[PDB]
Amino acid sequence: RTELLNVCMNAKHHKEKPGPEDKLHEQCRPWRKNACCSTNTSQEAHKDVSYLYRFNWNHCGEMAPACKRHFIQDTCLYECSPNLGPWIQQVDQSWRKERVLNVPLCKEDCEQWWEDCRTSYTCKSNWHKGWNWTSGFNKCAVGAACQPFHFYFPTPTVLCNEIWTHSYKVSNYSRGSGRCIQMWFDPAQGNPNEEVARFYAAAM
Ligand SMILES: *[C@@H]1O[C@H](CO)[C@@H](O)[C@H](O)[C@H]1NC(C)=O
Ligand SMILES: *[C@@H]1O[C@H](CO)[C@@H](O)[C@H](O)[C@H]1NC(C)=O
Ligand SMILES: *[C@@H]1O[C@H](CO)[C@@H](O)[C@H](O)[C@H]1NC(C)=O
Ligand SMILES: [Ca+2]
Repeated sequence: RTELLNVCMNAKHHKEKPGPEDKLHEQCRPWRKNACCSTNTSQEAHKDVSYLYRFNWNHCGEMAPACKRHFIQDTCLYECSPNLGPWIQQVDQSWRKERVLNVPLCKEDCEQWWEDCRTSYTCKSNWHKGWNWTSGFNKCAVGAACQPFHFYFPTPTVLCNEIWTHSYKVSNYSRGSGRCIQMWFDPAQGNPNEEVARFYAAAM
């Protein structure tokens, strides 16, 4: 555990520095200029490990567009943020890229994600493991009943903390405090997570 600021973990589980965003992640607009989902300077083998065109958000029927928007933000933060270094667990190489633990997600990001997913459906509370991937995309395992989102995630805390097995630990702090990570931002007005990484690098 060395470099914590402006750093990435790639799909081969080596640390790397960020760079200009790649074409696959074009919709991840906040990270266009400085991203861990970056172009490569060498002829590294091309294999997309992104969830953007891989994960089946509609495993229990149509996910409401408002819910999907949060999942896009979530995916973009995980795949592109160069400000998660303080939470990277380097011994764990079992995720598609970095394993992060207890990232202090801003209160608003979590509560509104939970609200906006009220009318969507899912079949499990931990989305990292346990899917049936034989069709190429993930489907619910046999016996895993589709239910309203709040059946499996009864509070915002349960959603944000459990969905990716403690990747997030929702904060009591809110946006603008410099003490929590937000899932999206306007880049022309500045990346607020840079300050947040600095704060926790000094504490962790
Ligand atoms: C660049 O290399 C990385 C690391 O292997 C890989 O994940 C990515 O798919 C490559 N980029 C392209 C252009 O596919
Ligand atoms: C996975 O899905 C396929 C059908 O696409 C099915 O044959 C198989 O039994 C499923 N396995 C589980 C564990 O649900
Ligand atoms: C959250 O809890 C921490 C630790 O107890 C405390 O320092 C801080 O004042 C709290 N922040 C808010 C916004 O409640
Ligand atoms: Ca960021």
